Amino acid sequence: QPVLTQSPSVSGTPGQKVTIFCSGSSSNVEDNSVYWYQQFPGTTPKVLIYNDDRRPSGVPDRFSGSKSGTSASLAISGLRSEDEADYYCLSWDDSLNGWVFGGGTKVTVLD
Amino acid sequence: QPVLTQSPSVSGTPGQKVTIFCSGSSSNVEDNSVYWYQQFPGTTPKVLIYNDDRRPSGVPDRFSGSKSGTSASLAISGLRSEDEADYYCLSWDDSLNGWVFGGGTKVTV
Ligand SMILES: CN1/C(=C/C=C/c2cc[n+](CCCS(=O)(=O)O)c3ccccc23)C(C)(C)c2ccccc21
Repeated sequence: QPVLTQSPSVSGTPGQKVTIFCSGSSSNVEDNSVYWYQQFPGTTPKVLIYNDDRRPSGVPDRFSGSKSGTSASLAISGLRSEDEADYYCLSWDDSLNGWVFGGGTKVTVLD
Repeated sequence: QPVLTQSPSVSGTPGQKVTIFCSGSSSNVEDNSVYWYQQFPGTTPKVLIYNDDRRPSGVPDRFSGSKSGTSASLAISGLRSEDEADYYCLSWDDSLNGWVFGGGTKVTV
């Protein structure tokens, strides 16, 4: 099982602001840099957020990240159809001494 | 076992320029971004290199990374007892559809 907890699936319509969550513990999320990535089926992930809240140049400005204690979050401010994908969080874990991951949150853009 | 190949260890003495190697395949190292991190004992890892050869701000120009074909390397110019950590490469792998890692190169000064 993934050591970090993400809700498996979220829906929304274009334009809606949706935030997804990544819950960990004192020995991971709380403690350590959190990274988020976006994965479409069959292709290489795109890093959306590194070091908790930093957005690479080239990632659309509607994506932002932050960390509140044992919980990290990724906000998508104005969902687009092209945002339908699987979103993962990860960080180092002090107690397992290696990388830990959420199980991914699949975002569906409806209408 | 780690999918990328690294020397399990590499001893050295202050002053000299060491090089850590990381070999993989066309579906990982060649076709994907390589990252390097450094892990001191009981300390959170620091990324020294992203996208093959770029340094995060706050990382001494004295680490450099690069790659050719299916292998990557991190050159540590001008050692220090401070640089005594375990150094790791990683990248996405298209064939496994997942992340792959080197086994780490424990540097000794
Ligand atoms: C540790 N780690 C990872 C780190 C990724 C780090 C960074 C990814 C992208 N940028 C680019 C932003 C600058 S720019 O490109 O906008 O100029 C960075 C910049 C500075 C430091 C780190 C990064 C990934 C790869 C997430 C990963 C995956 C699996 C396990 C571990 C693991």
